[PDB]
Amino acid sequence: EHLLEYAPQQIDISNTRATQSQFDTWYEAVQLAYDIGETEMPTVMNGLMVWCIENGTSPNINGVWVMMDGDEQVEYPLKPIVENAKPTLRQIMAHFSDVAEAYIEMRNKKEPYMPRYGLVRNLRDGSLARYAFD
Amino acid sequence: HTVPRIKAITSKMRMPKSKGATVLNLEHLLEYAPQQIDISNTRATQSQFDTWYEAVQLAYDIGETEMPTVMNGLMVWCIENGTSPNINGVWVMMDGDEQVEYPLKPIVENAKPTLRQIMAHFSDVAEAYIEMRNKKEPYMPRYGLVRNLRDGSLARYAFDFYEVTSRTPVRAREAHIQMKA
Amino acid sequence: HTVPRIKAITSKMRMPKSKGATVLNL
Repeated sequence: EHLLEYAPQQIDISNTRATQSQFDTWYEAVQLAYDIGETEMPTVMNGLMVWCIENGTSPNINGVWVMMDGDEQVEYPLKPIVENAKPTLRQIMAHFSDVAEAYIEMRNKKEPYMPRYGLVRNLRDGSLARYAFD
Repeated sequence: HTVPRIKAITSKMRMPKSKGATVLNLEHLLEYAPQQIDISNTRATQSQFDTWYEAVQLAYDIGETEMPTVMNGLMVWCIENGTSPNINGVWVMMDGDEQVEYPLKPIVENAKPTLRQIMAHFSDVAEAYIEMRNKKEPYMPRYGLVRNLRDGSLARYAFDFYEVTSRTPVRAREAHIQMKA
Repeated sequence: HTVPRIKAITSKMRMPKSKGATVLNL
């Protein structure tokens, strides 16, 4: 009587997506590392995935990621993000996979815009670009 | 009577949430559109290019308003001989017929993460320069001559530090693809 | 609006002191 009523979403119980308990830990841990309060970090995470779209999700820990204000680049250390992401950054970043395609398609209607995941692998198509991030 | 139209479906789309609050503000995403090559990783960071610019400036003991002349010939050399030379080497730049030599150790050593990514900042000017010097005599950089690039028009996309942006021609992208020939 | 830049940190650097007075003149 419970199985004929228990229908969970496939992606919620999946293993490719990191657990909701393991995403909150990564969210708060990165929040503590950057010394950025709430109601302001969403701006930082607003540009984290845009960077991760272009440059994949397996970068060097000692590196740095960039986000633009107008024309000036701002830099955030990459060590807290990769180090505090369990089991890995890709699975933690998969929570944004629903928004990434909506963002890529939004920026593909005015000029061609292909993430580097496709350019390196020679993805010779225009419409199939919103499914081309790591 | 009225034909029975199919009830349109609506794909709910899952926001990434954290303790009942979303982690993304959408009024900023619907307005945040950075240039692809600026946030890219193939091009070295603007903060990592200024360091390489000043460091090489200090190493050559050449003041400002004069170094642009030196950098005017650095990329021309780098077009012909790639961007991964020996550190202990030397690069050449001509005044008329006389060659002048600059040590290659400061340039390669102080280039982070690598010389190619630091030199990619000139990739927009290199094709404009190659095309300018290709309209009077055939002029193919050695990156193409070694790999047998059998074309004349597709020569301005044939240097080592060319960055594949979204707007390069498809023929250029494949022309980069074969790599070693 | 303006991107939230990371508050630069400043590594204090410990002078060798002796009875409240430094032993090095910089």
